[PDB]
Amino acid sequence: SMEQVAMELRLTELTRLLRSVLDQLQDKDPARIFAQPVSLKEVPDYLDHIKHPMDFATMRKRLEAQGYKNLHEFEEDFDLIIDNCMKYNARDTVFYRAAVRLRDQGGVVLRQARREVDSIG
Repeated sequence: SMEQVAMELRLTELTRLLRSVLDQLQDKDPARIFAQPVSLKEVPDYLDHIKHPMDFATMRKRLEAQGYKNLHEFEEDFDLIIDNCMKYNARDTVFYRAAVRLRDQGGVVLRQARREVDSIG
């Protein structure tokens, strides 16, 4: 149907906007702490601690399959990156601190992304 195509075009355009958001957020992680999944070879107990691991590469795979239907879903995954790190790692660590800085800086980007998603529809 033509209605299905129109919904598909909206999903495609959201995907474009989320790709630009994702790029901007990942620039706020210049150390690349959150670039890839925590390795279970290197942190074998990780899944005993963290039930839903997340990282920027995993988000990018989902994004490229047009797997985020709305901004809320995308934000959920970004918050997992931050929140998982702040649980597993202590306050005095470079990891925790990186997460706090990513959260604070990413907040700015996400605030305007929400306006754009609502604005453009």
